[PDB]
Amino acid sequence: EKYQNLLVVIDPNQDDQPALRRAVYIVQRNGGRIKAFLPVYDLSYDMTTLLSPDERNAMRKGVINQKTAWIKQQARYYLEAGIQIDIKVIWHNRPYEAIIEEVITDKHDLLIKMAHQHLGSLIFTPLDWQLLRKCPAPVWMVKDKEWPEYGTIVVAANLSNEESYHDALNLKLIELTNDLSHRIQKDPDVHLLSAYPVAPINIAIELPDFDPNLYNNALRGQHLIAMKELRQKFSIPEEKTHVKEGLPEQVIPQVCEELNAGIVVLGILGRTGLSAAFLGNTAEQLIDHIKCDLLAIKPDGFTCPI
Amino acid sequence: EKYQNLLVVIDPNQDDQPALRRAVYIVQRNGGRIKAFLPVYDLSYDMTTLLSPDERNAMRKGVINQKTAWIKQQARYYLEAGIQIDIKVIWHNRPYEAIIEEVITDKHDLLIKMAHQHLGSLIFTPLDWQLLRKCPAPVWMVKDKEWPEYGTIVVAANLSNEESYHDALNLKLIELTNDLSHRIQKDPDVHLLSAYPVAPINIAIELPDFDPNLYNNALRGQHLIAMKELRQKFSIPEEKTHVKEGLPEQVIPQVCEELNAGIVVLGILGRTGLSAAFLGNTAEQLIDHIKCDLLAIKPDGFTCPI
Repeated sequence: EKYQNLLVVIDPNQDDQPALRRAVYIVQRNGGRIKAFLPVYDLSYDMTTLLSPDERNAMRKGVINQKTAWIKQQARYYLEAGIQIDIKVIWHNRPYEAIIEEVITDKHDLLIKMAHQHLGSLIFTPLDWQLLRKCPAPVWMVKDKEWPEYGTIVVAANLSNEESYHDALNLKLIELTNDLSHRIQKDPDVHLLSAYPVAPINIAIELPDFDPNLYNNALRGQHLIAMKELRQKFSIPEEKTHVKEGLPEQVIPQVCEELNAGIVVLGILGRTGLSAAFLGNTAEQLIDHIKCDLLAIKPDGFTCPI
Repeated sequence: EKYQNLLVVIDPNQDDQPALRRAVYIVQRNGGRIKAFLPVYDLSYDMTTLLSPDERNAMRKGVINQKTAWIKQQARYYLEAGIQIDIKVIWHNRPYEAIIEEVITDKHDLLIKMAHQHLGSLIFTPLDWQLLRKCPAPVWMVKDKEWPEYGTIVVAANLSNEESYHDALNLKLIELTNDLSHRIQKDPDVHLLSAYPVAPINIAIELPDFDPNLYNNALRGQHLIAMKELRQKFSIPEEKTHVKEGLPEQVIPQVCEELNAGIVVLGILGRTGLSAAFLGNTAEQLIDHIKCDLLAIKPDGFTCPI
């Protein structure tokens, strides 16, 4: 029994809740329970001269009353169908903090939240970015569109960076993807994808014997060796592995489209030193251009700012 | 001579630079100079086992060479027209940090950066959000669309919050808006706008004598008094002042549209305690739904994280 304790971040701006729907879909197939969570507040609570503590608390309780009932209205059919949905509305003026505290305190297995897609790329709010960067648990951004028929599951591995922690994260991504996907789908179609950029020069004026093209070939070669190792460990067929040349923030979203991905699984770090800085920059631009669901996973030993 | 030292954040993803164009427009009318700034990097620099320091530095210099020339190509016509444009391309793997350091070190008067508009609302990248939150200087997000003919300039004042620092920021917003707008436009059309939300309850179960409607009337009354004070100090006609009921993150973008705004001027804080927390949340949602240019200004004594 894994992935039993799901957290759904309710979107207060519309009735329909694609994040709740996705969580229900998961629970129907894998069992468990769902916390439908929403941090709320009201300007009146900060009007401490104009209103008394009793008056402000009356308004606070009114908001919590109303929002709790509203969530139940949306969850009605799921509930009577017998899905366990615990509705939690709390008073808090900083939603990303409230949400992450909830993840940490109740040890939630997955955080699930909807993102709009009208560009074709997913629209991420400042709250979404905070969760992506800081939430220690896997974050599943669910696009508010139908899941593609025969949609694939694409894991984006980092096969370029030389630090040993990248390999550990890659393993964690695929282990989780294989496990979770088989709990949800009868026959998951899992692909592995890496991308490497080429040298930005043709020749080095200080280095007569250097050939930048050999660097390109070596980086590709490094990917090929690492990709084979991954596919064999996780029993993925060679034809479902893809090593692609180009900037990852362009290549990965494009190839996901070409592969008819329902979702891309990506590792994101908290650390910011050395190679992590450019990696984090690349990752944000990649995410910012994705056109399918995103499942973002942190390393074991991720230190949460909160 | 104010606003002479402009910083333009170049967008590396396309040739045309609406941020540079806007800066040129300003300089033609108000004088000064422009730094066309771009932090760049390359994966190869972090490949410290595969490549030697000399090989990595060859690639680094190649990138800086190429990007510097490319910016000059885009700036060509402005330059020969006699506009002072200093091109600065530097090696840095964390663009928001590089950019803010540049603002701090050279004491730039304004930071100008383009945002796309395909929703109708401006699209903000993670970099844009970092600059909006952390840059100490005013940040002008320039939408990549034509400036509306007879477009207005709308200042959004915070007339609800009770802390004294809000009034100071409101004054700073309008003083800057009046000054800058008259340096750029022959006859700027400046409007003032505030928005207040209503009580979320009809009656208080613990407080028989309380009437929440009186709170609504009082908050409106507070806005009316403060708005009159502002318009008289800054010689803005009453018909160009607007006190509107509703959630600011909905009302302000909507009214800007109704007023045919070319730009909205908004105060944003760094502090996060007490009333600042919900204020920052409201501000982010407001910005995230704006459909015209944004000029975001911080308080005097803003403490930059960097």
